[PDB]
Amino acid sequence: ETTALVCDNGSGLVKAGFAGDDAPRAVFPSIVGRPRHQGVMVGMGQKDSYVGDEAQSKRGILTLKYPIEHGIITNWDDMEKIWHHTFYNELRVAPEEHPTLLTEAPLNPKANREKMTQIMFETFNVPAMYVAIQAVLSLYASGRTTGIVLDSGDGVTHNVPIYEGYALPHAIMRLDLAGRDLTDYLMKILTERGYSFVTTAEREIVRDIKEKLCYVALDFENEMATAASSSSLEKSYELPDGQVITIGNERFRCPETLFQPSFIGMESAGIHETTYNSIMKCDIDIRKDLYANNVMSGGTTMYPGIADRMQKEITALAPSTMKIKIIAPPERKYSVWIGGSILASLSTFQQMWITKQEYDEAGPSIVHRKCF
Amino acid sequence: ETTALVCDNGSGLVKAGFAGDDAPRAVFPSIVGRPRHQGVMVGMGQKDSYVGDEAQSKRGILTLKYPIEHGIITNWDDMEKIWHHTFYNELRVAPEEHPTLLTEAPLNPKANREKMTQIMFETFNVPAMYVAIQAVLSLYASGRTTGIVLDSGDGVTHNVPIYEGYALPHAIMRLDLAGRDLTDYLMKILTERGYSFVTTAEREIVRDIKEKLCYVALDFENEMATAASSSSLEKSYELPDGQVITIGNERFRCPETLFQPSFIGMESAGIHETTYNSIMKCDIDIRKDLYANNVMSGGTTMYPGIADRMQKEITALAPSTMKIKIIAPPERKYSVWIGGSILASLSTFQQMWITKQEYDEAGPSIVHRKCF
Amino acid sequence: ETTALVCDNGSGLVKAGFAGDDAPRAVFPSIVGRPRHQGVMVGMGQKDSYVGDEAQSKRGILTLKYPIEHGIITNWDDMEKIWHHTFYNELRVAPEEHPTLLTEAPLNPKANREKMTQIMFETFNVPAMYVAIQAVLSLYASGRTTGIVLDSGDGVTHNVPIYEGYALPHAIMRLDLAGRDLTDYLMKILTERGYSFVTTAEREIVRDIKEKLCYVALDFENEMATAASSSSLEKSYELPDGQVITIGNERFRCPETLFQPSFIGMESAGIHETTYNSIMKCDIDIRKDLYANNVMSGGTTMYPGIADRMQKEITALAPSTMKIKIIAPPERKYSVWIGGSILASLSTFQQMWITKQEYDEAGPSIVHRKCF
Amino acid sequence: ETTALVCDNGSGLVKAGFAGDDAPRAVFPSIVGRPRHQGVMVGMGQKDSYVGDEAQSKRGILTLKYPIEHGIITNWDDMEKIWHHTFYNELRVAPEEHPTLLTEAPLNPKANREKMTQIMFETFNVPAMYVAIQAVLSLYASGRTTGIVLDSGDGVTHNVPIYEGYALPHAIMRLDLAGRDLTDYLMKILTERGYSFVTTAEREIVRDIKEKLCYVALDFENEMATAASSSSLEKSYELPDGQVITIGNERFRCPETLFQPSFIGMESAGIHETTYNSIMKCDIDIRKDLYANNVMSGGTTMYPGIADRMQKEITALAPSTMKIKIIAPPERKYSVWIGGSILASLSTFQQMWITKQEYDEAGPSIVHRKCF
Ligand SMILES: Nc1ncnc2c1ncn2[C@@H]1O[C@H](COP(=O)(O)OP(=O)(O)O)[C@@H](O)[C@H]1O
Ligand SMILES: Nc1ncnc2c1ncn2[C@@H]1O[C@H](COP(=O)(O)OP(=O)(O)O)[C@@H](O)[C@H]1O
Ligand SMILES: Nc1ncnc2c1ncn2[C@@H]1O[C@H](COP(=O)(O)OP(=O)(O)O)[C@@H](O)[C@H]1O
Ligand SMILES: Nc1ncnc2c1ncn2[C@@H]1O[C@H](COP(=O)(O)OP(=O)(O)O)[C@@H](O)[C@H]1O
Ligand SMILES: [Mg+2]
Ligand SMILES: [Mg+2]
Ligand SMILES: [Mg+2]
Ligand SMILES: [Mg+2]
Repeated sequence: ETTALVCDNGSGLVKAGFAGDDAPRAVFPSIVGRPRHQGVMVGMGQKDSYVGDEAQSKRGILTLKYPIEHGIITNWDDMEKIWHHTFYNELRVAPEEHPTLLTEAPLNPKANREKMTQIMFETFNVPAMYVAIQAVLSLYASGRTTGIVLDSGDGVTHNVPIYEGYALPHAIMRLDLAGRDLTDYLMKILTERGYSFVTTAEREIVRDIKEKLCYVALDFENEMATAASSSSLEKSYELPDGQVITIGNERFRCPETLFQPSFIGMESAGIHETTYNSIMKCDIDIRKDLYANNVMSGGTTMYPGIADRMQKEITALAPSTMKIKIIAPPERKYSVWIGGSILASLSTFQQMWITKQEYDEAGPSIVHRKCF
Repeated sequence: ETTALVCDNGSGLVKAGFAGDDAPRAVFPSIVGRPRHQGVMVGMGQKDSYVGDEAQSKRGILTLKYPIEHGIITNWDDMEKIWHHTFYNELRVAPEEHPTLLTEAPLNPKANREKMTQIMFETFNVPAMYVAIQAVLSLYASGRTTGIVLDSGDGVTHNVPIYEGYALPHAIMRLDLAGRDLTDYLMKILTERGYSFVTTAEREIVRDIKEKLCYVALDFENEMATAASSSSLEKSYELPDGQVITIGNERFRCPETLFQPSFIGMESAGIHETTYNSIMKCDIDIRKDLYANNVMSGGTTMYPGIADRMQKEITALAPSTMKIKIIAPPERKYSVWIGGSILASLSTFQQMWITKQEYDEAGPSIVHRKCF
Repeated sequence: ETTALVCDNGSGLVKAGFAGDDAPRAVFPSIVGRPRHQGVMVGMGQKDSYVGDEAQSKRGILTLKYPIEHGIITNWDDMEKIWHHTFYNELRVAPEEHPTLLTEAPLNPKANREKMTQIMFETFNVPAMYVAIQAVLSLYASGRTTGIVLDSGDGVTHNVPIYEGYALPHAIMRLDLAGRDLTDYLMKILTERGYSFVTTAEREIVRDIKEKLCYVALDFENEMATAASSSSLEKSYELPDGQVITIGNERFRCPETLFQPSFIGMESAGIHETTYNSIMKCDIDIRKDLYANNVMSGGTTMYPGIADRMQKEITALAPSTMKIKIIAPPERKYSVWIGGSILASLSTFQQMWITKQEYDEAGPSIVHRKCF
Repeated sequence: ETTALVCDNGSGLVKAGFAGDDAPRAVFPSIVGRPRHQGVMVGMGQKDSYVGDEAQSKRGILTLKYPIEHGIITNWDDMEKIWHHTFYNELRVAPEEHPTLLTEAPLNPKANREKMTQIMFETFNVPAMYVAIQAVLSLYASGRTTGIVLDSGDGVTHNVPIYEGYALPHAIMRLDLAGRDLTDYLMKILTERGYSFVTTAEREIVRDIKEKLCYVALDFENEMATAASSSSLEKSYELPDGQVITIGNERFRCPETLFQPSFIGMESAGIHETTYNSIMKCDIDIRKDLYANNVMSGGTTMYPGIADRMQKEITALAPSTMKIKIIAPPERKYSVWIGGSILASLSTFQQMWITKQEYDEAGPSIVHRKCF
């Protein structure tokens, strides 16, 4: 025990590394896949469940299912499997090798974090462990102490404002529109072209289309009228079976959902009015220093041209005299793990762990009160 | 010990300097601010209480509270904090570097001054110290020996008459209507426009509006009828979050309170009948030399057009044959500290100090009888 | 014209009746709902906006929005719609059938009342009309002339002291914490159990949970420790889709906000220190007769066990020698309309109306000065 | 032009009639058959392609092929042939005799509907035409305005929820398991008895077996164990060549696919979890009124004992306190045409047509936006 594990259990992509490094060493999708055909060969009981990286290569014969959705762990036997695969088969370190720094989204059920802690203590027997907040670590990665964080991951999208050290918990805005909800919308708007992706394996193909051809239109209606000259926008993607598909205005109608949540039948406001409505609930004096630091995090905020549309639509709401400046790091996809590597390597933090003794003698309610 | 400290502990703005200078070197608001949110960053026990100048810049996340109100020190742990911040972090001189000349309003409780003295002796260990009267120092600054002093500060407003050297203590008129009481009235008459300032941070924004847009109408009803042509008076102020507000006849209804104390539900007379009623209690011969010298002091008497309204409404009461002349220096805001720099640099005064020895051997009742 | 209309436009629930009756005849929630889906049937332009009672039954496909919030009318086209629905479709009387007695909260913008009057005169053409004060009518319903009124409605909560006939306007304490602000807090503390109500329709379900399962703990910390024996308190509510939910210590953490306004991130004092601080600003002699009559009004003051907690926490502040007695009528929910039925049926009042002639020839500024 | 044509182009059975009638007049299978032998007689070029009813009687020497599959028109020269056979040889009315009301399944490619419209305008020259939705017409036939529609036809099976007028498009669940997919499964499970139907003509014999001997077992495993007493279930069908066959537990293993889509190697859920999962995506308030109206449509939902199994397996999922009631009309096979005869005879609809002028001057994109 000299270094510590930093294991960000994303909603769709598990990242894990060592406290002190500059980038995680174990980045693999958080899937659990079961085989659904008979298996006539002699490999009958041969790996009745694949996890992570293999469950993506052999995904032709597998029903893939995520153990996490919308930040809430819904399948505990698959999450123990994914963890046990991270510690042993990917990081190749014992659990009691180091303390652990897990991460979870804000405003989650009180039972999810307690069950995380119980598993990590009574099944892997970690010496110590601490559960950070995905939106406070995203500032550490940027070396700031003030700003509003839009940490739109893959299962959840949340705004968290933080003045110079002090978080304002009464203004945290959560919203359950994220990357998976855009993949499922791209699966639907693609039928109108003729392509029908239905299975759970085809889902991981539309995810790949989304990550490669989809951009966010700076203005929606102008680009939608530009798609009438139906050649200056269409791109072609090559499926795994050699077939080709051509998507046109589906390139910006998939990520426009984040600004038009009524597309997928949600009565909520875009990520430009859950950031502005969150700044208009902070006290009037810190309102000027939050406009100038909208740090962005999470994978889904990697769409080409999302920082500019945010910066253009917030400035259309905020008073016209002061500065809007979206701070989009180039590595923001890992911006939550990087922060976790920083906070776990600070000397000021080497106290806040929750050790096995302190857990057993204080009950499972000890893990909530460590800073909210 | 060659120079002496002159530390005027105002009711809302602490001023402090060196005996002999021409203007104080340490002018900072007398606030103590506590943080009220959690503070998720590693700065947990990072400055659990801000004082003075910082507690004004970071006032977004702070509950600000004044340790003094109406001249009476109501929170002794905050006043020691503000003093200790004046001596060390602002003047950068040791306490036992010099004697001190404190100041306090007339007719205060007998315990307030005694506790001031006890703190200064047993906690900062000043060599000597003396407590002047805010209304006798305001004449020194003007180089006079006769006149009536209307020292309307921020916590209290008091008239004190003084003939050629001899104060008349039986005519000192105190009144608890001051700058804070006008700020709280501007916070109320502003709702009727729609703007709602409720917090303790917004209080320091309505104070800023008051100090910039508020004037005193020479005649009230005429100006109130002029505000019917609802363009020739309205001004626009820009809040810290870029929003703008437009105040009209609220510009002269906030400081009219001093002449109409029934606005804030007080049964007392304006500052034009607590000066006149104080001259009509002085003996009939000195009554002519007090009309001609109404020196004015204190911050709140900086409203544009207050000297003229005083000079116009007293002359409507006093007998019609003799002169009314309001003497309003251009620097009267510091007129109490300037005087304190004079009286502490006189050779005739270098005796009246109360030294540590003279204090211990005479008890805490030695500090009242040094000239009232 | 023999009887008169009494139409209390609450902040969340419109009540309307006839002057002289014993209880209002038209009590319906003040909502305006728009449809948000396409509407494929032949009912295309079929009721493009529902109001009041229908907009509550069909609230599955509707975005519901209140035209009033915090007593200030923010959407004038919806308020005309709700009025026009009260007069014609609910009371079934013409507007010029009778004069009207509207009601509004104290310390509102000067434009809200003027626009109310302009609408009622130039769009419904009422013969006469008068705007009372929600806290002076709540005494008429009780047959008193002395007492302090805590009229905590659904948009605003205000204390108003009244000695024998004479109101003390310099002590009226307003506070913007009310029923809607508690519903939005119950929407937040319920996520920690797992239930996520996000829409505007689910808001009217958490309102129903609040009105049925929420009580006010006589002592907070004792009950919060009693909720550790996590069976003796939990209740079960059945949602409209047959699902069941179980709320435990959320039953008294929702209405505790009124005594702990820092829960929802407000820097103000509970309704036990905005009543006490309002009595300590009335003159020392009437201070004894206001302690003995804390009449309570408004809907939100119907929580089981709120009168006892008020009576127990004020008595912990007021001097220990005299009587505290909270007067909580059993019908206080309508206590403001009942009073309006009394004052509009008095012979002494049949003068104070503002008739169309008196309005046009005196301008829209005639409606403020009728008793404040 | 006084009446209008209502031509439901099913996926396997074309129905066509007149707007206003009570039942279609032209119900014929939508097949196109080519001869595949030489034809030695003098009838060389004698009807080189048979359509509809003849292509079923002479199906011994014909290769039969459907021009539609899974709702998508895949062979446009055969679909023009089938239409031209409906208008002229079966209805015996000119195309420009009346406007037309076509029908198509939800979530189809955007090109299929546009090509339908282009053909009907530029090749038959209909005066007007409109394309309804197979699941909104199935309610008109029942005289409802609220309910969920399970319109399992012959090429596609889709659930569509509709509250009182307003469809919820974000919850429409499509699934490509239908009657043809059950015929092809009965062609496979029949080999295990010895009977081998391979041709395209034998397909229309296994379809006939399916329509006559197949029922849906109320409970699967119990009936499958009852088929061990291998006499109480077996039925005997007589092929067209006098041979007889005896099918036993193949009677309920063919339609069980709709509840066990993994039989034909599909990773999807039965029609009891694409209805329940569609109600659990509608808003929580309309969830109670959709449980009580599961109107059923389409041919394949005519299996003896399917309404009871649906009503028994949904009630095992939905909360146990409220009502499940499958509304299965006795004529539901035509329930989509009946509705089309109603909507085309309403006065409220006589506007929504798309006339030739309105088409040419607005382009082929005018036909999508007429209500989705
Ligand atoms: N380059 C990209 N462009 C657009 N979307 C992306 C890109 N990379 C990842 N995504 C989306 O973001 C998700 C990954 O986000 P991530 O931050 O890993 O989520 P989590 O917070 O669960 O870790 C993926 O599911 C994918 O849908
Ligand atoms: N230029 C100005 N115009 C109007 N009011 C002012 C102005 N400057 C200060 N004030 C008011 O006067 C107060 C400062 O008065 P000051 O003399 O410092 O009080 P003290 O006697 O406590 O030192 C401030 O609180 C402010 O409300
Ligand atoms: N029995 C009850 N228990 C608790 N809260 C209630 C109860 N009845 C109503 N409320 C709350 O009070 C509000 C109604 O108060 P009301 O006096 O009608 O407001 P207004 O002053 O706008 O008329 C509702 O919004 C509801 O939240
Ligand atoms: N009585 C029946 N029992 C079982 N299946 C039937 C019955 N009648 C028809 N079918 C099946 O339903 C199909 C006809 O359904 P239909 O509603 O005509 O489809 P479409 O939606 O294309 O019109 C046929 O292909 C047949 O397989
Ligand atoms: Mg993340
Ligand atoms: Mg002063
Ligand atoms: Mg009310
Ligand atoms: Mg059909």
